[PDB]
Amino acid sequence: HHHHHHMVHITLDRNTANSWLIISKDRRQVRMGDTHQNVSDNKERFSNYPMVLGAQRFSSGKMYWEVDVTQKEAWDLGVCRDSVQRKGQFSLSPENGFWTIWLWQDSYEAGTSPQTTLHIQVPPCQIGIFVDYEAGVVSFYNITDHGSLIYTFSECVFAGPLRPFFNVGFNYSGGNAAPLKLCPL
Ligand SMILES: CC(C)C(=O)Nc1cccc(C(N)=O)c1
Repeated sequence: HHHHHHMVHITLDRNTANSWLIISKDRRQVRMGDTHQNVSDNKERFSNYPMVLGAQRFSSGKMYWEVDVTQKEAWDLGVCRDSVQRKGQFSLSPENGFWTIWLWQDSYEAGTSPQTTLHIQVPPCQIGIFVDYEAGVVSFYNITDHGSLIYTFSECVFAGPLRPFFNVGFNYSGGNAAPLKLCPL
């Protein structure tokens, strides 16, 4: 792909984080802690899942960023509306304001309703995410496989400002402790 010149510097918003997440000083990495991280509760925090938002809000233009997923067993990545539900149980779908892909149990899937099987021959260590606000497009790229396309959501109805979206996943297995990292430009 040729989207690299739309690169944006994403940072994580501590206030939106599930209370078990540990965000690095530079706000560029996040991992699951083994306990509550001693923060107060607030209406922005995702309560049920290990999720956090980027601080940046997008309402126009073309944006690109990259995320490192090395050695993780489970994660979700993409964008979401600023006004997505934070509390309780919900599914990741465009109807609920999410445009995402994930890894779960050795398979990759796009967060459509119902979910769509992805076809990835080279398991990615870094994911590229491209948003074209005006066109209504969110695309995902396999940086480990020379930028090959993973999935395109088209005809997106964003219906609000967008934020970068992250889920580090649970670590019930002891094999999913590794962080998500925002990769340098
Ligand atoms: C920051 C203060 C003013 C607040 O709102 N707290 C709070 C904490 C947990 C749940 C809720 C809630 N869901 O009402 C509200």
